[PDB]
Amino acid sequence: SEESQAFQRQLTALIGYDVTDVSNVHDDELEFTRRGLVTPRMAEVASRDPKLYAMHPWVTSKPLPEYLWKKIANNCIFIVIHRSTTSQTIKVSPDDTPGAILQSFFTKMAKQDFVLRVCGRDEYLVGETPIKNFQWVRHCLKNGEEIHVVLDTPPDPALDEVRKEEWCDRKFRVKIRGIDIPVLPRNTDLTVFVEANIQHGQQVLCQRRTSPKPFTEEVLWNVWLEFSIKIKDLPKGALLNLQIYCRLLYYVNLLLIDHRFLLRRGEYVLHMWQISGFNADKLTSATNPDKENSMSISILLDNHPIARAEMPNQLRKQLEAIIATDPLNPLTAEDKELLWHFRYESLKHPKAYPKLFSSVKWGQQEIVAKTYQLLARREVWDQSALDVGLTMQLLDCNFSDENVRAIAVQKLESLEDDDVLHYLLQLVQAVKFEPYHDSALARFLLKRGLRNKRIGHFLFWFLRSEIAQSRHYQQRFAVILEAYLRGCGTAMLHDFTQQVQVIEMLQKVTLDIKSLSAEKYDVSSQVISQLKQKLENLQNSQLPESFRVPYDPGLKAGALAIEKCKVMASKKKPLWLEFKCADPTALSNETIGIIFKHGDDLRQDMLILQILRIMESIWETESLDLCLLPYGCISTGDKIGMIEIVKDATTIAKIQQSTVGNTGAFKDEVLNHWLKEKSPTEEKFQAAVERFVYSCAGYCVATFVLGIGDRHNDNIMITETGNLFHIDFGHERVPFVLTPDFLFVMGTSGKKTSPHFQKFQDICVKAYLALRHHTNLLIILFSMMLMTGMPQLTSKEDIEYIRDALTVGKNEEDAKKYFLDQIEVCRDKGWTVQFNWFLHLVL
Ligand SMILES: COc1cc(-c2ccc3nc(NC(C)=O)sc3c2)cnc1OC
Repeated sequence: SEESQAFQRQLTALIGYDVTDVSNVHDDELEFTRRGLVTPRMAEVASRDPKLYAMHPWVTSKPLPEYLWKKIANNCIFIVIHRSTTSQTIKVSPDDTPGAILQSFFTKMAKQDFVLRVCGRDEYLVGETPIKNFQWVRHCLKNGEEIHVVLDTPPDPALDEVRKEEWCDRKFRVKIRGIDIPVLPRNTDLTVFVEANIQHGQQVLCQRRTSPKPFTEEVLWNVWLEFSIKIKDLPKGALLNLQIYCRLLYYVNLLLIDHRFLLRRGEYVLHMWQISGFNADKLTSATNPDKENSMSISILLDNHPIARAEMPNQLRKQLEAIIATDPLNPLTAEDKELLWHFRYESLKHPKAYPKLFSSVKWGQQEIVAKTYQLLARREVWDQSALDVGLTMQLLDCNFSDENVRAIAVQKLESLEDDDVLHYLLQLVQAVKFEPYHDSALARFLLKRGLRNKRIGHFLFWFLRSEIAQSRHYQQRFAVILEAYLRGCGTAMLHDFTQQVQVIEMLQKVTLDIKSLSAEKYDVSSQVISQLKQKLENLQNSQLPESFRVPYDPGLKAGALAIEKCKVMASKKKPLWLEFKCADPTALSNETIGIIFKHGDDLRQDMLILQILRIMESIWETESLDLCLLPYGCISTGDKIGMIEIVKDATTIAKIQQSTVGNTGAFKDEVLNHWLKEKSPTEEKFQAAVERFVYSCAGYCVATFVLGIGDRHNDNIMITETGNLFHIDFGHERVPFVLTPDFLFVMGTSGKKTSPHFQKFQDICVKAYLALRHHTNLLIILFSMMLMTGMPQLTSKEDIEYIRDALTVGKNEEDAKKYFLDQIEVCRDKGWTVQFNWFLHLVL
């Protein structure tokens, strides 16, 4: 039970979906999975160290990079320590442990055990880890900032308390009985039929259609569709995909083999998703909840159980070629038979695996069988160094096999949380391609999140984002999330509860404002009054005292700085909100500034940011830094989220709007002066020029590779201190934005050259060829990003942009060249397509 039922309500309300509901299910897979996961939760709950769990020390084994060693010119590092306006700086060796450092502190002073928190944050410096390898530290040094730690006592683990828990040879066939809707779309008498497909990870195996019939609110074939595949020859996670044409109006899927390895049997009335008007919402096993409006379709099943010599020379080359080839390059039948026949060779190359395991006739009993024995002798794969790109490839929509996928997930287990985080989003998305609810991957995220509060935090938001936005996959995710919450332990279950109230409260307001200035560019006086009055309404009796900032979970936001809050001047109407730092131990009066937007799909924005981070970290692997600024952004509901405000930055646009703010002339020298005026010391200035030349370079390359490079002035921003950065990626061409205003700071003005520009093209090209060394990773993350992040897309041409862009199948000369040209286009045009934004106002 009873006090165990409030807890359940608490969950659901934390989740945004009632997983005890059963009305949109035609079997128990979810309930079963909810049970399946108790053990792996308990298992990970039990084996987590209380004191390290409660402090979630954020840390990396990666070597410290060259450019940050450069920043320590004394093999020694200063650490200001504090106890209550009593402090001292300490010189400390890059290899020192915290406890160690405690030794030499106790030593210094007085002439039991406390811990080193970061002033202002919920961030601790604990564990047998050398300080060089704590993230916060590395970050401080990047930014030429000091390090301010306060001494306090560890947090009682009691607060992490988890609640007590108390838990044949026949050909295949299917009766298409008929279909129904209530109300008809376009209305004039068109024609309609049912296509039933037998799928295995978008491999289609067999396919049948019905004779067509007049599209009416009821259509009744009562036919057997006898497929050529044998009951036995079916493989696990084979989907019965059923689709409706006239062309494609609806689709819906049924797993032909249930979670219990049971051939599926009986009557089914399925409610079908309509088309928007390929992608992962197509693959789902979920039925459309909205019974009242959806097209449906009745069907029937009753058909029980089921559960090396020397290779030639020139073929080895044919093979090696195939193998050593981008993920999107598709395999000729001749290819596929080659991979298969020389499967034992093919097994010595980890880069093969994707290609190889998609050269499998998964519609044959005897072959899969072999494939499994093929997985048996895993020596080379087990042993191989983790290749995330490789690993990832094997969790996309192209692989349904439970045990192909599982070896990928094996590989991930060897990730440290550091990296778990880089890929966390993509991996969560990748659940969409799991045939079953309960999957290895799902189990792994569950683990990794319960292990480490950082990961858990981000896991929560990621799953909540999706659950709240997608009907196709909310059910499955919600089962996973509940699982997490159950193990995360009340500390957090409060924290999230806190966090969820606020963003619910705030979105409330956010939308009520779009009401009041419809489009009208301007924002009426009245508007700001009301924003102010409501946030006052909110704070005074309803808002929490404070709460973690979801994009940056170490930050406890306090009260609102109402004065500084406002509605942005959008066609949308986002919120510029600012909060006080609830930590009194914090060094600043600076606020936490967060934007709330409705009307953009932030999941795209999120995805991109996360790739940007991935890139920054690739560049870390060549001791390169490009000063990207991937501010925090988090989806929270339907077309709505939050976003980090980056302090002290304006809009390339506005820097024009200032002097002129014309309907739209454009000037070149203006940029540089802006900096001067924001550079109290010329030398600092040159730093802006420094920071800029990188950030510019950084964004130049990345943005191109994603082909989100032709953007407007308004959607690029720069910090007072030189850090340029794009924003807002839900929103003749030009490959990327390299205006002459930029180049005047690089020491050039329309077709010459200069000290910093040589450097710019130098960095650019380093940065470029460096990403090409991780081509497959990007392709695969992009490819997925598109399949899970977007509307509809072409499973060729959309994706195939990026291979042309990374200049696949090229040596590093051809390419560096390729890129250099892509600069010289931006000088042919200068202002041209920039100008062009305005103009189309009427075209
Ligand atoms: C208009 O909403 C968006 C805003 C931003 C965005 C991101 C960071 C940011 N930082 C800013 N700083 C200042 C001082 O104005 S202003 C600002 C705006 C990024 N994406 C969006 O769309 C999803």
